[PDB]
Amino acid sequence: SPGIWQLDCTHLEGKVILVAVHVASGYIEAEVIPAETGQETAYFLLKLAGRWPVKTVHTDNGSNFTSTTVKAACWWAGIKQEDGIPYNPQSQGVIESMNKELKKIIGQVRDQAEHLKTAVQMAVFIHNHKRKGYSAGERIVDIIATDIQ
Amino acid sequence: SPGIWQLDCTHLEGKVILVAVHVASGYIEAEVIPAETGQETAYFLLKLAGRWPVKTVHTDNGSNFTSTTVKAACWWAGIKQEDGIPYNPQSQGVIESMNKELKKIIGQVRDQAEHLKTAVQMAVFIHNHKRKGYSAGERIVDIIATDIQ
Ligand SMILES: NCCCCCC(=O)N[C@H]1Cc2ccccc2[C@@H]1Cc1ccc2c(c1C(=O)O)OCO2
Ligand SMILES: NCCCCCC(=O)N[C@H]1Cc2ccccc2[C@@H]1Cc1ccc2c(c1C(=O)O)OCO2
Repeated sequence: SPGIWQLDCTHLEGKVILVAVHVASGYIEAEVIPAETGQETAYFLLKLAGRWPVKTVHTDNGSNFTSTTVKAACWWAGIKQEDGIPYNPQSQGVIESMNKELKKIIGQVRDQAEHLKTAVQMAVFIHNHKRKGYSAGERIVDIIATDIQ
Repeated sequence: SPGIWQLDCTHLEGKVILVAVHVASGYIEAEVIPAETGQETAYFLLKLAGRWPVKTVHTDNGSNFTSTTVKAACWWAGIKQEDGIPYNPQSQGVIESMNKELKKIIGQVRDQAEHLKTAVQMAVFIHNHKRKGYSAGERIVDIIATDIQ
Protein backbone atom coordinates (compact mmCIF):
# COMPACT_ATOMS: atom_id res chain seq x y z
CA SER A 1 0.00 0.00 0.00
CA PRO A 2 2.75 2.58 0.67
CA GLY A 3 4.19 1.90 -2.83
CA ILE A 4 0.97 1.90 -4.93
CA TRP A 5 0.34 4.68 -7.45
CA GLN A 6 -2.42 5.28 -10.03
CA LEU A 7 -1.99 7.06 -13.36
CA ASP A 8 -4.70 9.42 -14.52
CA CYS A 9 -4.98 11.41 -17.74
CA THR A 10 -7.29 14.42 -18.16
CA HIS A 11 -7.76 17.13 -20.81
CA LEU A 12 -7.78 20.93 -20.76
CA GLU A 13 -7.19 23.71 -23.33
CA GLY A 14 -6.54 21.21 -26.13
CA LYS A 15 -3.76 19.70 -24.02
CA VAL A 16 -3.19 16.66 -21.85
CA ILE A 17 -2.53 16.67 -18.10
CA LEU A 18 -0.88 13.48 -16.86
CA VAL A 19 -1.32 12.81 -13.14
CA ALA A 20 0.06 10.21 -10.74
CA VAL A 21 -1.88 9.68 -7.52
CA HIS A 22 -0.46 8.02 -4.41
CA VAL A 23 -3.54 5.95 -3.58
CA ALA A 24 -3.21 5.71 0.22
CA SER A 25 -2.68 9.50 0.70
CA GLY A 26 -4.18 11.37 -2.28
CA TYR A 27 -0.79 13.04 -2.90
CA ILE A 28 -0.17 13.92 -6.58
CA GLU A 29 2.44 14.80 -9.18
CA ALA A 30 1.41 16.10 -12.59
CA GLU A 31 2.71 17.40 -15.93
CA VAL A 32 1.33 19.02 -19.09
CA ILE A 33 2.15 17.12 -22.31
CA PRO A 34 1.10 17.68 -25.96
CA ALA A 35 -0.43 14.20 -26.18
CA GLU A 36 -0.43 11.01 -24.10
CA THR A 37 2.15 8.75 -25.73
CA GLY A 38 4.07 5.74 -24.44
CA GLN A 39 7.20 7.90 -24.59
CA GLU A 40 5.72 10.73 -22.46
CA THR A 41 4.28 8.23 -19.98
CA ALA A 42 7.59 6.35 -19.69
CA TYR A 43 9.57 9.54 -19.01
CA PHE A 44 7.00 10.71 -16.41
CA LEU A 45 7.15 7.37 -14.56
CA LEU A 46 10.96 7.47 -14.49
CA LYS A 47 10.80 10.94 -12.90
CA LEU A 48 8.23 9.83 -10.32
CA ALA A 49 10.09 6.64 -9.31
CA GLY A 50 13.37 8.55 -8.82
CA ARG A 51 11.54 10.83 -6.36
CA TRP A 52 9.23 8.46 -4.37
CA PRO A 53 9.44 4.69 -3.70
CA VAL A 54 7.10 3.52 -6.47
CA LYS A 55 6.45 -0.24 -6.20
CA THR A 56 3.26 -0.63 -8.20
CA VAL A 57 1.65 1.52 -10.88
CA HIS A 58 -1.93 1.10 -12.03
CA THR A 59 -1.75 2.35 -15.60
CA ASP A 60 -4.54 4.66 -16.86
CA ASN A 61 -5.49 2.79 -20.05
CA GLY A 62 -4.75 -0.29 -22.13
CA SER A 63 -2.42 1.54 -24.55
CA ASN A 64 0.00 2.54 -21.79
CA PHE A 65 -0.36 -0.93 -20.26
CA THR A 66 0.60 -2.40 -23.66
CA SER A 67 3.30 0.12 -24.66
CA THR A 68 6.76 -1.45 -24.85
CA THR A 69 8.40 1.89 -23.99
CA VAL A 70 6.28 2.06 -20.82
CA LYS A 71 7.18 -1.57 -19.96
CA ALA A 72 10.86 -0.70 -20.48
CA ALA A 73 10.59 2.22 -18.02
CA CYS A 74 8.79 0.08 -15.43
CA TRP A 75 11.46 -2.58 -15.84
CA TRP A 76 14.23 0.03 -15.54
CA ALA A 77 12.77 1.65 -12.42
CA GLY A 78 11.77 -1.60 -10.71
CA ILE A 79 8.04 -0.88 -11.05
CA LYS A 80 5.36 -3.56 -11.16
CA GLN A 81 3.09 -2.42 -13.98
CA GLU A 82 -0.53 -3.36 -13.37
CA ASP A 83 -3.81 -2.61 -15.09
CA GLY A 84 -6.08 0.08 -13.62
CA ILE A 85 -9.38 -1.82 -13.74
CA PRO A 86 -11.51 -0.41 -10.90
CA TYR A 87 -12.44 -3.77 -9.33
CA ASN A 88 -13.42 -1.47 -6.48
CA PRO A 89 -15.97 0.79 -8.21
CA GLN A 90 -15.32 3.75 -5.87
CA SER A 91 -11.96 4.26 -7.66
CA GLN A 92 -13.65 5.74 -10.77
CA GLY A 93 -15.58 8.22 -8.63
CA VAL A 94 -12.50 9.24 -6.64
CA ILE A 95 -10.52 9.85 -9.87
CA GLU A 96 -13.39 11.75 -11.54
CA SER A 97 -13.77 13.86 -8.42
CA MET A 98 -10.05 14.65 -8.26
CA ASN A 99 -10.00 15.70 -11.95
CA LYS A 100 -12.88 18.15 -11.33
CA GLU A 101 -11.12 19.53 -8.22
CA LEU A 102 -7.84 20.01 -10.15
CA LYS A 103 -9.56 21.79 -13.07
CA LYS A 104 -11.34 24.03 -10.57
CA ILE A 105 -8.02 25.04 -8.93
CA ILE A 106 -6.47 25.56 -12.38
CA GLY A 107 -9.33 27.94 -13.23
CA GLN A 108 -8.84 29.79 -9.93
CA VAL A 109 -5.10 30.41 -10.68
CA ARG A 110 -5.16 30.46 -14.48
CA ASP A 111 -4.83 34.26 -14.82
CA GLN A 112 -1.80 34.39 -12.46
CA ALA A 113 0.20 32.46 -15.07
CA GLU A 114 1.04 33.04 -18.72
CA HIS A 115 1.37 29.29 -19.42
CA LEU A 116 -0.85 26.32 -18.62
CA LYS A 117 2.02 24.23 -17.21
CA THR A 118 2.55 26.87 -14.49
CA ALA A 119 -1.13 26.83 -13.50
CA VAL A 120 -1.05 23.03 -13.29
CA GLN A 121 1.97 23.08 -10.95
CA MET A 122 0.20 25.76 -8.87
CA ALA A 123 -2.70 23.30 -8.63
CA VAL A 124 -0.40 20.45 -7.59
CA PHE A 125 0.93 22.74 -4.84
CA ILE A 126 -2.51 23.74 -3.57
CA HIS A 127 -3.87 20.17 -3.72
CA ASN A 128 -0.92 18.63 -1.82
CA HIS A 129 -0.90 21.36 0.90
CA LYS A 130 -4.69 21.48 1.40
CA ARG A 131 -5.65 20.59 4.99
CA LYS A 132 -8.56 18.13 4.98
CA GLY A 133 -6.71 17.50 9.76
CA TYR A 134 -3.66 16.46 7.74
CA SER A 135 -2.62 17.32 4.17
CA ALA A 136 -1.93 14.80 1.39
CA GLY A 137 1.76 15.78 1.60
CA GLU A 138 1.80 15.01 5.33
CA ARG A 139 -0.01 11.69 4.85
CA ILE A 140 2.38 10.37 2.16
CA VAL A 141 5.46 11.17 4.29
CA ASP A 142 3.88 9.55 7.39
CA ILE A 143 2.77 6.41 5.50
CA ILE A 144 6.17 5.83 3.92
CA ALA A 145 8.06 6.67 7.14
CA THR A 146 6.09 4.09 9.14
CA ASP A 147 6.77 1.52 6.42
CA ILE A 148 10.54 2.21 6.47
CA GLN A 149 10.68 1.56 10.24
CA SER B 1 16.54 22.10 8.88
CA PRO B 2 13.82 19.78 7.48
CA GLY B 3 12.73 22.58 5.08
CA ILE B 4 16.13 23.80 3.80
CA TRP B 5 17.11 23.25 0.16
CA GLN B 6 20.12 24.32 -1.91
CA LEU B 7 20.10 25.07 -5.62
CA ASP B 8 23.00 23.89 -7.73
CA CYS B 9 23.67 24.38 -11.43
CA THR B 10 26.13 22.24 -13.43
CA HIS B 11 26.95 21.81 -17.14
CA LEU B 12 27.12 18.85 -19.52
CA GLU B 13 26.89 18.36 -23.31
CA GLY B 14 26.44 22.10 -23.92
CA LYS B 15 23.41 22.03 -21.63
CA VAL B 16 22.51 23.01 -18.10
CA ILE B 17 21.47 20.64 -15.30
CA LEU B 18 19.59 22.38 -12.49
CA VAL B 19 19.63 20.52 -9.19
CA ALA B 20 17.92 21.06 -5.84
CA VAL B 21 19.50 19.34 -2.84
CA HIS B 22 17.74 18.70 0.44
CA VAL B 23 20.63 19.66 2.71
CA ALA B 24 19.91 17.44 5.74
CA SER B 25 19.46 14.23 3.65
CA GLY B 26 21.33 14.62 0.33
CA TYR B 27 18.07 13.85 -1.55
CA ILE B 28 17.86 15.54 -4.98
CA GLU B 29 15.55 16.61 -7.79
CA ALA B 30 16.97 17.72 -11.13
CA GLU B 31 16.06 18.90 -14.64
CA VAL B 32 17.82 19.61 -17.94
CA ILE B 33 17.25 23.15 -19.28
CA PRO B 34 18.70 25.00 -22.33
CA ALA B 35 20.10 27.76 -20.13
CA GLU B 36 19.78 28.90 -16.52
CA THR B 37 17.28 31.77 -16.60
CA GLY B 38 15.14 33.34 -13.87
CA GLN B 39 12.15 31.89 -15.69
CA GLU B 40 13.49 28.30 -15.71
CA THR B 41 14.58 28.60 -12.07
CA ALA B 42 11.19 29.99 -10.99
CA TYR B 43 9.26 27.17 -12.69
CA PHE B 44 11.61 24.51 -11.18
CA LEU B 45 11.15 25.92 -7.66
CA LEU B 46 7.37 25.94 -8.05
CA LYS B 47 7.47 22.25 -9.02
CA LEU B 48 9.73 21.37 -6.08
CA ALA B 49 7.67 23.25 -3.47
CA GLY B 50 4.43 21.61 -4.62
CA ARG B 51 6.07 18.21 -4.02
CA TRP B 52 8.09 18.68 -0.76
CA PRO B 53 7.69 21.18 2.13
CA VAL B 54 10.25 23.76 0.98
CA LYS B 55 10.73 26.45 3.65
CA THR B 56 14.09 27.91 2.67
CA VAL B 57 16.03 27.92 -0.58
CA HIS B 58 19.70 28.83 -0.84
CA THR B 59 19.93 30.14 -4.38
CA ASP B 60 22.91 29.06 -6.53
CA ASN B 61 24.10 32.49 -7.68
CA GLY B 62 23.46 36.21 -7.43
CA SER B 63 21.46 36.43 -10.66
CA ASN B 64 18.80 33.98 -9.41
CA PHE B 65 18.89 35.69 -6.02
CA THR B 66 18.22 39.01 -7.78
CA SER B 67 15.73 37.80 -10.42
CA THR B 68 12.24 39.25 -9.90
CA THR B 69 10.65 36.17 -11.51
CA VAL B 70 12.45 33.96 -8.99
CA LYS B 71 11.35 36.25 -6.12
CA ALA B 72 7.76 36.04 -7.44
CA ALA B 73 7.88 32.22 -7.38
CA CYS B 74 9.34 32.15 -3.86
CA TRP B 75 6.63 34.56 -2.75
CA TRP B 76 3.94 32.47 -4.46
CA ALA B 77 5.14 29.18 -2.95
CA GLY B 78 5.84 30.55 0.53
CA ILE B 79 9.61 30.08 0.18
CA LYS B 80 12.22 32.10 2.07
CA GLN B 81 14.77 32.97 -0.60
CA GLU B 82 18.28 33.17 0.82
CA ASP B 83 21.75 33.57 -0.64
CA GLY B 84 23.96 30.47 -1.00
CA ILE B 85 27.18 31.87 0.45
CA PRO B 86 29.08 28.90 1.96
CA TYR B 87 29.72 30.46 5.38
CA ASN B 88 30.51 26.85 6.20
CA PRO B 89 33.30 26.13 3.68
CA GLN B 90 32.53 22.37 3.53
CA SER B 91 29.37 23.23 1.52
CA GLN B 92 31.40 24.00 -1.64
CA GLY B 93 33.18 20.66 -1.38
CA VAL B 94 29.95 18.73 -0.80
CA ILE B 95 28.33 20.38 -3.87
CA GLU B 96 31.41 19.87 -6.07
CA SER B 97 31.55 16.23 -4.97
CA MET B 98 27.86 15.68 -5.73
CA ASN B 99 28.25 17.20 -9.22
CA LYS B 100 31.13 14.81 -10.02
CA GLU B 101 29.11 11.84 -8.69
CA LEU B 102 26.07 12.83 -10.80
CA LYS B 103 28.14 13.25 -14.00
CA LYS B 104 29.74 9.86 -13.32
CA ILE B 105 26.31 8.17 -13.04
CA ILE B 106 25.13 10.02 -16.17
CA GLY B 107 28.16 8.61 -18.04
CA GLN B 108 27.40 5.11 -16.73
CA VAL B 109 23.78 5.25 -18.08
CA ARG B 110 24.23 7.62 -21.02
CA ASP B 111 24.08 4.92 -23.74
CA GLN B 112 20.85 3.42 -22.33
CA ALA B 113 19.03 6.64 -23.28
CA GLU B 114 18.57 8.53 -26.54
CA HIS B 115 18.18 11.89 -24.73
CA LEU B 116 20.20 13.60 -22.00
CA LYS B 117 17.13 14.41 -19.89
CA THR B 118 16.42 10.68 -19.53
CA ALA B 119 19.98 9.94 -18.38
CA VAL B 120 19.74 12.75 -15.81
CA GLN B 121 16.50 11.32 -14.36
CA MET B 122 18.15 7.87 -14.29
CA ALA B 123 20.92 9.51 -12.26
CA VAL B 124 18.43 11.14 -9.88
CA PHE B 125 16.91 7.67 -9.37
CA ILE B 126 20.25 5.96 -8.69
CA HIS B 127 21.47 8.76 -6.39
CA ASN B 128 18.30 8.85 -4.27
CA HIS B 129 18.10 5.03 -3.90
CA LYS B 130 21.83 4.46 -3.22
CA ARG B 131 22.41 2.87 0.21
CA LYS B 132 25.32 4.66 1.94
CA GLY B 133 22.94 2.21 5.88
CA TYR B 134 20.01 4.36 4.72
CA SER B 135 19.35 5.98 1.33
CA ALA B 136 18.84 9.73 0.73
CA GLY B 137 15.19 8.97 -0.10
CA GLU B 138 14.75 7.19 3.23
CA ARG B 139 16.47 9.99 5.17
CA ILE B 140 14.32 12.82 3.72
CA VAL B 141 11.07 10.96 4.53
CA ASP B 142 12.27 10.17 8.09
CA ILE B 143 13.46 13.76 8.75
CA ILE B 144 10.22 15.34 7.57
CA ALA B 145 8.05 12.71 9.32
CA THR B 146 9.73 13.36 12.69
CA ASP B 147 9.23 17.09 12.16
CA ILE B 148 5.50 16.67 11.39
CA GLN B 149 4.96 14.78 14.67
N1 LIG C 1 21.47 3.69 -27.51
C1 LIG C 1 20.37 4.65 -27.78
C2 LIG C 1 19.07 3.90 -27.65
C3 LIG C 1 18.21 4.61 -26.63
C4 LIG C 1 16.86 3.94 -26.53
C5 LIG C 1 16.93 2.76 -25.59
C6 LIG C 1 15.71 2.80 -24.74
O1 LIG C 1 14.66 2.27 -25.08
N2 LIG C 1 15.89 3.50 -23.56
C7 LIG C 1 14.79 3.68 -22.66
C8 LIG C 1 15.15 3.15 -21.29
C9 LIG C 1 14.30 4.01 -20.46
C10 LIG C 1 13.95 3.76 -19.16
C11 LIG C 1 13.14 4.66 -18.51
C12 LIG C 1 12.70 5.78 -19.17
C13 LIG C 1 13.06 6.02 -20.48
C14 LIG C 1 13.86 5.12 -21.13
C15 LIG C 1 14.40 5.14 -22.53
C16 LIG C 1 13.46 5.52 -23.67
C17 LIG C 1 12.95 6.92 -23.59
C18 LIG C 1 11.62 7.04 -23.23
C19 LIG C 1 11.00 8.27 -23.11
C20 LIG C 1 11.76 9.37 -23.36
C21 LIG C 1 13.07 9.27 -23.72
C22 LIG C 1 13.71 8.07 -23.85
C23 LIG C 1 15.16 8.08 -24.25
O2 LIG C 1 15.54 7.17 -25.03
O3 LIG C 1 15.90 9.01 -23.83
O4 LIG C 1 13.63 10.49 -23.92
C24 LIG C 1 12.56 11.34 -23.48
O5 LIG C 1 11.32 10.66 -23.29
N1 LIG D 1 -1.76 36.37 -17.64
C1 LIG D 1 -1.26 37.47 -16.80
C2 LIG D 1 -0.25 36.90 -15.83
C3 LIG D 1 1.14 36.98 -16.42
C4 LIG D 1 2.10 36.17 -15.59
C5 LIG D 1 2.27 36.81 -14.23
C6 LIG D 1 3.45 36.19 -13.55
O1 LIG D 1 4.53 36.76 -13.48
N2 LIG D 1 3.17 34.95 -13.03
C7 LIG D 1 4.19 34.25 -12.31
C8 LIG D 1 3.69 33.82 -10.95
C9 LIG D 1 4.47 32.58 -10.76
C10 LIG D 1 4.66 31.94 -9.57
C11 LIG D 1 5.42 30.79 -9.55
C12 LIG D 1 5.96 30.31 -10.72
C13 LIG D 1 5.76 30.97 -11.92
C14 LIG D 1 5.01 32.12 -11.93
C15 LIG D 1 4.64 33.00 -13.07
C16 LIG D 1 5.73 33.39 -14.06
C17 LIG D 1 6.27 32.23 -14.84
C18 LIG D 1 7.56 31.86 -14.50
C19 LIG D 1 8.20 30.81 -15.12
C20 LIG D 1 7.52 30.15 -16.10
C21 LIG D 1 6.25 30.51 -16.45
C22 LIG D 1 5.59 31.55 -15.85
C23 LIG D 1 4.20 31.86 -16.33
O2 LIG D 1 3.86 33.06 -16.43
O3 LIG D 1 3.46 30.88 -16.66
O4 LIG D 1 5.76 29.72 -17.46
C24 LIG D 1 6.83 28.76 -17.58
O5 LIG D 1 7.99 29.09 -16.81
